[PDB]
Amino acid sequence: GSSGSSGVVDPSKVKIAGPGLGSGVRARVLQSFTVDSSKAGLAPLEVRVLGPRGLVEPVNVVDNGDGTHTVTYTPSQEGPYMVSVKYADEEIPRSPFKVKVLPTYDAS
Repeated sequence: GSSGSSGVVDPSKVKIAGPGLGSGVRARVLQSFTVDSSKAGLAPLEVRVLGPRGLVEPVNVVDNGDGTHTVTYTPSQEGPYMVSVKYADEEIPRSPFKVKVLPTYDAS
């Protein structure tokens, strides 16, 4: 049951689950995931994508309305990318995120 009166922000309660963060990512492909911060509080969510060499790519942020956030992006190229995420000026315990992008073409 719901009991207690507190309004603190817990950046350690926010998580993310989606294909965009998985290992099955391909370059020049639509990558998106879900950011659950309902247990974190009412704090904002920040995101950042850093290329393998040190490139800077933009990110999308959309509020679901229930208790999550959708972030769409597209890795111009492949390689060891890095998707950092913050919450209320506090780098979540799950960030940064090591996402190794793969070449649209699979060398079988």
